Parts: sequence; C-alpha cells; structure tokens
Amino acid sequence: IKEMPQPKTFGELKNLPLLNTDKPVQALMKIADELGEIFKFEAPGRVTCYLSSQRLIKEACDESRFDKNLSQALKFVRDFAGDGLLTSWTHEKNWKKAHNILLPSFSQQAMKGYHAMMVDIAVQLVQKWERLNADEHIEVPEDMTRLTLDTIGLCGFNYRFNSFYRDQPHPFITSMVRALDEAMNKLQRANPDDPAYDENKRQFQEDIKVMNDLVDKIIADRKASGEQSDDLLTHMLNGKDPETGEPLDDENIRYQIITFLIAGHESTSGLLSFALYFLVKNPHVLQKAAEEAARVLVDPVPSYKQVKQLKYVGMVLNEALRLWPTAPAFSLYAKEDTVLGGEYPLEKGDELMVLIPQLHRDKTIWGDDVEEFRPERFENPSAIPQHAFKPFGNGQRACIGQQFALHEATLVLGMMLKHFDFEDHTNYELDIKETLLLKPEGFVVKAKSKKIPLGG
Ligand code: HEM
Ligand SMILES: NCCc1c[nH]c2ccc(O)cc12
Repeated sequence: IKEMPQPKTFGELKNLPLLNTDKPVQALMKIADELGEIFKFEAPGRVTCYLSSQRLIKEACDESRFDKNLSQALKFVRDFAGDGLLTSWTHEKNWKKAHNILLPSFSQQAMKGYHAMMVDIAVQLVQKWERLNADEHIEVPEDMTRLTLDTIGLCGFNYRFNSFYRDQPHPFITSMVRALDEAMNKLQRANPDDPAYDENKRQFQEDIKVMNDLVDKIIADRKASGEQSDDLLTHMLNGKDPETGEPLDDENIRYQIITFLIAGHESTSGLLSFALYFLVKNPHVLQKAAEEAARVLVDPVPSYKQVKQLKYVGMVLNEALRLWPTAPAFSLYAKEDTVLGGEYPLEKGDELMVLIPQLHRDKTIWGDDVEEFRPERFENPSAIPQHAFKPFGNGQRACIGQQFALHEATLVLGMMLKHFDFEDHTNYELDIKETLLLKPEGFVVKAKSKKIPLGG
C-alpha cells in the first residue's frame, strides 16, 4: 500500500498548469516517462489516475471491477450521439440492446456483405490519385477522411456523400465535423455561459438539427419504402435484442447512425494516414508490403478473399496502431472500492485513464526497441500477452467497428500499394494533432502511378 505518484501541484490549480497544451496525450506521455506506470492527475474538481503498464492496465480491464466511464469529451459528444453505443453507459437500456442487435452486423463474416461497397469508395480514391497532374500532391488525412466518411455512409445507410466530387463537404459532414469541433472546444472553455459563446451554442443547435434532419429523413424514407439493403440501417430496422425482446426505436437508430460516422471516420482515416507515414519513412517495409500487394491482388478489383490474404499489410496496420493508436485513451471507473496492483486503494467511482500509446511502449512487454517501426513484431500475434495491445479498447465496451476498420484499411492500403509508388516529397516532419483522436497533421505525399488498370 503506497502513495500514488503525482506530478507537482500548484495550490488550488493542482496539476492543471502542467497540461496547458493542444497535445495533452503527448504531454501525459512525457509525465509518464518521468513518473512511471501510474500517476494521479488532479485539476480543479476533477481527479483521475493515468495508467501506462500492461501490469496495471490488465487489472483495469477486469470488467468485474471496472467499467467504461464517459469522459467529459464523450459527455459533450452525447449531445448529438445520444445513447448510441459509444456515448452510453453500460447500464443504459439501449447500450446492451444495440450491442446485441449490432454485433452480428460487425463480425468478420459480415465484412463479406460490405466488401463491394468498400471497393466502390476505394476505387474512387485510387482513381482520384491516378488523375492528379504530375506537379500535384496528395493531402493524406484529408483524402483518407473523404474515403472513410463515404464508406460508412454507403455501408451504414446506402447514402452517397460524394466527397470526391466536392471541394466543400456535403452539409451533413460540415455540420458533424463542426459539432465535434465544438464538443472538443468546450473541454477548454473557461466560461461556457458567457454571452461570447451564444453564437457557438446557436450554431451547435443548428448543426445537431442538420444531422438529425437528414438521418431522421433517411430512416423515415426507408421505413415507408420497405426496401432491404446490405446495410446497417436494414439490420437495425429488422433486428430484435434476444434479451429484452425490444427493437431499437427510430430515435436510437438515428443516434447509432450518427455514432458510426463519428466513431469510424476520424479513427480509420488516422490509422491509414499513420500507416502510410510509417511506410514512406521505412522504404524496406514499404517494398515488402508492395510485393505482397502485387503478389496477392492479382485481379483488377480485390475480392474479400484476397484482402484476408494481405497478412503483411495487416501487420503494417497493427504496427501503426502500436505506435500511434488513433483513439489514444479510454476512461474507466471503479465499480466498487478496490485495491489496484496490490498497492493503490481506489474508491467506488474513482476514474482511471488508459494511456494507450504509453502502454504500447511498455518495454517490459515489447523490449527496448519500442520506437522502431517493425511490423514483424506481429509475425506471430497470439504471442503478444493479453492486454498489452489495446488500440480498440477493452472487453464488452471494445470497438464494435474493429473488423470493419481493419478490413477497410487493409483493402485500401493494399490497393494503394498495388497501384502507386509513393514519394515523401517534402521530407515531412511528423506533427500529431489531437482532437478527440490523433492525426499526422499536414502529411502530404506524391503518388506515381504504376499504370495498372482497375476493373469495372
Ligand atoms: C482504426 C480505427 C478505430 C479505432 C482505433 C477505434 C478505437 C475504438 C476504441 C478505443 C473504442 C473504445 C472507446 C471507449 O472505451 O471509450 C471504440 C469504440 C467504438 N467504436 Fe471504434 N475504432 C475505430 C474504428 C471504428 C469504426 C470504423 C466504427 C464504426 C463502423 C467504430 C465504432 C465504434 C463504436 C460504436 C464504439 C462503441 C462500442 C461500445 O461501447 O459498445 N470504430 N473504438
Ligand atoms: N471508434 C473510435 C473513434 C472514437 C473512439 N472514441 C471516441 C470519442 C470521440 C470521437 O470523436 C471519436 C471516438
């Protein structure tokens, strides 16, 4: 039974002067470097416990002792994501209901049914790049986000945002991204009720309405038509929860659709963008991955089967997730009083944060070379100890989109690697922007086409 390590407190400010930054996860990694696998962090009227080792995070992932906490960020996102899967407590009625109803639509097997829709948007990405003039370049996370938004729109509810046809995004996207940005800015806002933010508030409401109006209309149309698709909206209209018997009502179906776009677009765009960043910075890895792409993707359009074959591409992506997990933290609370790690008493309701990039640098698991990009770490992946690698969160509250994201990212990265040679034409210096997720801000490349045609 030990005192918890804690950085220096400054009277009533407590630790807050140490987290004055636009990059707080990177700043908390620097505090973990100094203080170790666990530290308390206090700010006026907030207290939490940052964990960075596999030893402690395994205990935090014990669902009989700890459950998912809604961070202040998630509570602000709940203003438009409602009680959809990401922003609901495990004890809310719609959390288990939607979980039960949606799980089979997110399984590995379900990816067979999404694959042609994913190929549609992936082809649009490849074609856009094939069509660039020789002096142009690619804005990587910008184009990965066009691809992931459009892919979730098509697989989610058979709706085309047509992001590759546009300089300014579809108004739903504009509103979603502006609402997310307002949710995030509220975390930093001294006087949220000051008349200065009256206009923020009005715009937020207007953004919510834009979002609700389109999705409520899509759901209403689909109910009145009676049409059946290979989409999530179909499965939610049909499904019943085996436990309660209850269906999702129309309002919750809307929150789930807003949720899949919010939860899937920026995370999967980040994973693709960091994986390309690492490949252009590690030429021998990029060559190995490109050889696998050419060896495996032998047809003009990839099949579901071929995508499962891209084992090295899968390792590249996991290794990008190891170094910069795009959803870099998740929040837990103690279900009852408990002692963490034999050393640290916690009280019921105490909050723990899992610092994922720091966990993924735990040298007692991964060895000393934790900064090196080496996808071969994952050559044999049942060998990684349980709870050492957690880029999709934990247990029943883990990422429902995991198979979707990884099938998406492997298909797209395999196609990119099949069709282009890539140039880091600016000698780009990694700069990690943190919103509610991580992104390689300003990452740009040039793609020289291999002139390999696409099928129809
Ligand atoms: C590489 C891309 C992704 C990563 C790294 C990621 C990561 C995560 C993590 C870390 C959580 C747990 C959050 C928490 O504990 O507070 C989560 C939850 C969730 N994610 Fe993802 N995700 C990704 C892609 C997606 C996609 C594409 C979708 C939807 C199609 C999605 C949908 C969800 C949903 C609905 C939850 C809430 C699950 C539940 O609590 O029942 N995610 N994700
Ligand atoms: N599905 C992971 C993306 C994700 C996980 N948690 C989140 C919180 C806020 C947000 O915008 C996005 C996310």
